[PDB]
Amino acid sequence: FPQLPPAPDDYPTFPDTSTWPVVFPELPAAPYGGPCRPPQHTSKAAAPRIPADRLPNHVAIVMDGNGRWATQRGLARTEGHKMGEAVVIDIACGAIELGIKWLSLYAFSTENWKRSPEEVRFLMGFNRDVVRRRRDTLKKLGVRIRWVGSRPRLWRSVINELAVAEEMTKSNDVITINYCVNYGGRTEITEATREIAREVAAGRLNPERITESTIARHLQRPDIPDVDLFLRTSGEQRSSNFMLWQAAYAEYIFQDKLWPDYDRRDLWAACEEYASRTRRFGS
Amino acid sequence: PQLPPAPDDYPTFPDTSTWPVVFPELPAAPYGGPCRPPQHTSKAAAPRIPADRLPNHVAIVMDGNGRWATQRGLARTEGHKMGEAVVIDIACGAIELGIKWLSLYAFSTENWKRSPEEVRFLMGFNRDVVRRRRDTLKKLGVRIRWVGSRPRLWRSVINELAVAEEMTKSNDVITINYCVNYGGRTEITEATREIAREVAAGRLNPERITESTIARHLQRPDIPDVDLFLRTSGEQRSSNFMLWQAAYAEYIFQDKLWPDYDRRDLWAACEEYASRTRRFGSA
Ligand SMILES: C=C(C)CCOP(=O)(O)OP(=O)(O)O
Ligand SMILES: [Cl-]
Repeated sequence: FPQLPPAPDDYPTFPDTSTWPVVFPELPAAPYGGPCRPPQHTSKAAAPRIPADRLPNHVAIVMDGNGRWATQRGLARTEGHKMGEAVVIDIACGAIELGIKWLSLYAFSTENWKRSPEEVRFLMGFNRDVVRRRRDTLKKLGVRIRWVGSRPRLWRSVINELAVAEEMTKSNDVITINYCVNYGGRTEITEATREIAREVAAGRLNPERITESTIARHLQRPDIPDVDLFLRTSGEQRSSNFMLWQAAYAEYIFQDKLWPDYDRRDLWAACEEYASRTRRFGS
Repeated sequence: PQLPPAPDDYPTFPDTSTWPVVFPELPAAPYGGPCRPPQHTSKAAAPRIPADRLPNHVAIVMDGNGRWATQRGLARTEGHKMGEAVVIDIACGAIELGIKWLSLYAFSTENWKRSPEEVRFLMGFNRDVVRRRRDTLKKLGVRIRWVGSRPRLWRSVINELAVAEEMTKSNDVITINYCVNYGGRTEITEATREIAREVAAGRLNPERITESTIARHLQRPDIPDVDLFLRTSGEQRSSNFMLWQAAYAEYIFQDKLWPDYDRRDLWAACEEYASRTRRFGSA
């Protein structure tokens, strides 16, 4: 009954946004290893008690509003993105405290190449750096993290940092984070169709035996479960090609606040709302 | 691009004092062809929304029929009976507003999980509705056709729609995708299968499959992207509807139950759409 209890009062907190990048606190040693308890929120709030059967198994988040948050303050959009890093880690910590098993984060879409070259170059380098900067912490929290996305145009440096993070965390099981970079739902489905086509060309698949499960089995990360709860910040109400196959049956909750203002309490509030609702027939 | 407001003398719809709802006889157009649709009972006129802010394609999940009836001490089938006039009313309103494409979720692949008594009713009802209404739909310049999956669907339903399709194939006021036994994943799977057969026959190189290849092999490849995705009853799910096509759609979730719905609600949803900013990855 799956939440971590309220942390010890003196347990380290996160995030302190008075420095950039944010300092992830040193955590107390654990007597016999295993994953470390994540730092509690600055507010010292505790995760709501929700039965495991009523939790969303898989939460997907479109982390929207970074640039707007910056423009609103008369700053360059890339400054908003910088604040979003601490929020990603805060949300990871809060997902663990709540007992969420799967988290997918929309870091960069196949359509975001439409943004300015300066912004694209920044996001590519930033995602590379964030992964290197945070994967040791993620590992110690028992996070299993890996890349989900498409190869063309994506900086090899980003793929490489996530590949190391993936190898480092492949045996972890507290939570899995799908770090989606150069991700597009239609493209991922297209890539599965291509893999299916190759299998058929090789004679290893009869076209007449292709089902929905065949597609699922040939997606890039076939272990990703259906999305239960699809969250988006900034007041936008669209899925924007995120987890397209996997979120076919997801419930959507749209939260108005901008990603840099978001925190784990906001994740919990959406999960509570999801959990509280009478589950309708056929769901 | 709206029709100008109808004269106060022009016939109205729906008149719910009998069942099924009788569609009124209309006067003749100026040389031309399609009849001007009957105005709403309230005689309300469509809002003036410019072409560049209007949705080209609206998708509607018609939800809440059964709960409407339950609420009133009525068998669920009575709610479906009341929703039938609402479909026509929304068709009339779509034409008034200038919507070019309308997709309606008449029956999902998940709906096989309902009671056999309800499934048998819904099959026979859709059969009869298409038969009863296609002549009117033709006169209004509606191009209507079936979108969906063949296995399990009653042959009579497919046939009535095939007849409606042939009768209205040269109409161009509005296109209605009447989606029966439809599932987004299933539709994509069916495309993948078509592609797999071509690969098996030596006619397609797997390495040449692109997103466009999938689009070209969907059942109805002419259906454009969904701009506005609407669902009634307050439920915030796409439920596998127009899955490929709605990847970048705007979502509007309205609380109204479908038998209570009318064209003014469609227009209100379109006004909300008209001042949302779409980015498609940009900015
Ligand atoms: C996590 C975010 C917000 C980046 C995804 O951009 P999108 O392409 O998915 O979003 P829109 O352009 O439709 O606003
Ligand atoms: Cl329940």
